[PDB]
Amino acid sequence: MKSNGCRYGTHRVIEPKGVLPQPAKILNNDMSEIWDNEMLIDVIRLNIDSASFHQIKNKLIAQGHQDLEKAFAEHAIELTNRTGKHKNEDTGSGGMFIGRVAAIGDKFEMKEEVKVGDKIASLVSLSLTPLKINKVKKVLLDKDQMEIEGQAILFSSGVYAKLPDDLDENLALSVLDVAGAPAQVERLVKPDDTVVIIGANGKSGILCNAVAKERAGICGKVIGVVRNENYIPTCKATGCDEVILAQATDAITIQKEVSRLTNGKMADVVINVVNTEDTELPSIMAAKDRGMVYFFSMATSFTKAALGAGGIGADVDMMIGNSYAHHHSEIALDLLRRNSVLMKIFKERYA
Amino acid sequence: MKSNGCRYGTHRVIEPKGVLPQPAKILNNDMSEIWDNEMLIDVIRLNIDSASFHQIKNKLIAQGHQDLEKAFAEHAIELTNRTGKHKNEDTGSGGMFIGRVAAIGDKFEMKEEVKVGDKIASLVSLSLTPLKINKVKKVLLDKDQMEIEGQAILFSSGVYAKLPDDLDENLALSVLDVAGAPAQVERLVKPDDTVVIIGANGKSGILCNAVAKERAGICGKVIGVVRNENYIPTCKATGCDEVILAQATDAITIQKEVSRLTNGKMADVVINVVNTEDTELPSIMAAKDRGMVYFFSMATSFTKAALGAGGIGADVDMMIGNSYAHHHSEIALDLLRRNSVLMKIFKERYA
Ligand SMILES: NC(=O)c1ccc[n+]([C@@H]2O[C@H](COP(=O)([O-])OP(=O)(O)OC[C@H]3O[C@@H](n4cnc5c(N)ncnc54)[C@H](OP(=O)(O)O)[C@@H]3O)[C@@H](O)[C@H]2O)c1
Ligand SMILES: NC(=O)c1ccc[n+]([C@@H]2O[C@H](COP(=O)([O-])OP(=O)(O)OC[C@H]3O[C@@H](n4cnc5c(N)ncnc54)[C@H](OP(=O)(O)O)[C@@H]3O)[C@@H](O)[C@H]2O)c1
Repeated sequence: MKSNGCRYGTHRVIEPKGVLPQPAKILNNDMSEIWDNEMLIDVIRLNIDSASFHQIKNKLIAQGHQDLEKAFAEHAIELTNRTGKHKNEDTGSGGMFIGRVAAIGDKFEMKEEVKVGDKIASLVSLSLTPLKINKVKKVLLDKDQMEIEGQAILFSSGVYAKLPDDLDENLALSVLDVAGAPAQVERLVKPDDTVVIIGANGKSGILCNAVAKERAGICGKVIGVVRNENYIPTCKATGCDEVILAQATDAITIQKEVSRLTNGKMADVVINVVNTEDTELPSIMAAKDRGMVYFFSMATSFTKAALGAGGIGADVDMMIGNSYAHHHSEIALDLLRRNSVLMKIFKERYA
Repeated sequence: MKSNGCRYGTHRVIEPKGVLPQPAKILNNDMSEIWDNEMLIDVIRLNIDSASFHQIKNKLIAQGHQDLEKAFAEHAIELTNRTGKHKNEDTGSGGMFIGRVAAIGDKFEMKEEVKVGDKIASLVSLSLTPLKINKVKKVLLDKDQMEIEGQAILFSSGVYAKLPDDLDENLALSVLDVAGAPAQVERLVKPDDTVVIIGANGKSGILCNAVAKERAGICGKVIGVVRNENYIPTCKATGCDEVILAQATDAITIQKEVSRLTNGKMADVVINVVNTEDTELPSIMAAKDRGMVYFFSMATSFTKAALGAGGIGADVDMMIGNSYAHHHSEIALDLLRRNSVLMKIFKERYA
């Protein structure tokens, strides 16, 4: 065991020098001796990024490979052994792994309590994960996955979730996928708040509906916004008191309907969890003066939010929805355990 | 004086229907009768967006116009008379105007107290401003301006600043450009906070240095970050207690230097005011646990911040720097009046 290791992982950066593992081109994936603050994993499955996976598979077909499953297998071994990680050299994507804990450093910053043998999922990108592929058992082209045998490093700054046996299935990775959303909502929503959730039928949306209603309480008002009227029962069943029918890009409609349902006082907290562009200005206009607008979605444009609010003189706070929060996986899993309505919907939708 | 007018200005939207003035293609620029909540301006100068201005001038030179000032003038009049506003039809950029107040609706939501005849600048984009150009006196090709005779509408939701009588105007207009930054810093920085300002020598940086230090107080710590060693005296003279020499993209150096200067405690508030990309992760890594990272610059990428913080498990708050805040023009101008050092530095650089 080697001592004084960087939680950000610079001790495993080979090329170039003085950059973090993610921007690094070549990482040190030598799993024979670990650092004091690292944690080693016996990798079971690689969930590759769907655009990265699709991109590599096509490039192998354009070079005239016949056996795509082996060619992808061939591509993975060469990529990881040369660069130390499965960072797509063209798109710069990656993914996550599922494995079992293999060794734990003495000075490892423990987040979720795990021991050797625990089955954990990774919530950080493969583009920063030291990875060594010893064998490729299967290459599922339709599942963007690889059944392998290898090992990976989690730095002390890394993020992982302990996968439960009592919760079965891939219920958890669909939850870990959006676990940062409900954890953040419970920090934002006060008792008696009026909450507007735009994209209230989505994966993270319905989790936000439930947590928002729990926090705002009996005298709070949770208002969903959805594009399609077939979604109204689900929004109300997952916590919305009222539901608006509008395109998330329809700023004027959403404003008048929120104003009507709140007698012109508007929302204290607006949660945006749609996957569409040009919904920044509608989200801003649903909020009251000095209200909170929380952007969770990757379709959010920084510039449209920052300048949009200026043009209409909207003094509201606009926060970038962090993908991580302390205990966000435990909290999101707890939410499904406490909320039977959500649990069923998740098992039906993302089993 | 027509009644029941929308503060967002939808009552002047001709094409298409049910969109805000900004995305609208054609606005109603009929200045013969105003609405009850609007304010009419006799425009003196049009400061067009420099990318929009440059693009139009080039488009006119590639179409083979000889008299460029005369060609630009006709392009402005035709665009405004056809569409009602000076929104660039290709890039979608506008700008700002300077004028004197001509008429004030009785139901106009007055922010800064102004009367008829007061010389005001507008802080909302020309891309949403109903504008009618009756004459183009001058077309300053090197200064991105047009000395015109026309009129513009300000909606109740618009933002404007009264040009001060006690001050200059080359100076005052330069401050409104960044007035949202010092106003926001005053809300974020608590007494005894450690404040890190990335881009500490810039226009907004020096305003942020001063506001951070007065708010953080004698037992607070204000740390500037600059690439160039010639900037340390200005950074320290405008409020920084310490200055780090590093590239804003150098996460590891900035992290080690903030840690060294704070005995591993890091910053309570990180203010990012560089207009360089790939500074999200350095800003995040300078913050302490649960600290605040405020992104003011338009070079900020939403996804790089949102995913960047996740990969290193940084549970920090990331705020989108709103371009507007209540009384932000008065607050930034007051800052220059109390601080002679800022005033002197501003007069030299921006006049
Ligand atoms: N950093 C993180 O933690 C993280 C992780 C994953 C995803 N995200 C981002 O956060 C968002 C949450 O996505 P998700 O996982 O909840 O997937 P999702 O279920 O697809 O969420 C999006 C929902 O919004 C609705 N919607 C989309 N466009 C709309 C529009 N124009 N008008 C009205 N409704 C609209 C969709 O319903 P209909 O299309 O049926 O109307 C959809 O159900 C994603 O956009 C993603 O970019 C963030
Ligand atoms: N109303 C609006 O349009 C609006 C509203 C909100 C925010 N903003 C944005 O706020 C941002 C702040 O810019 P500003 O005009 O206030 O300041 P600025 O005058 O553009 O200065 C930026 C400063 O950052 C310094 N810096 C230090 N290290 C750097 C590095 N590695 N890369 C780049 N710069 C570095 C620069 O010094 P060097 O000379 O060494 O580079 C420069 O002094 C702008 O992006 C602006 O677009 C605009």
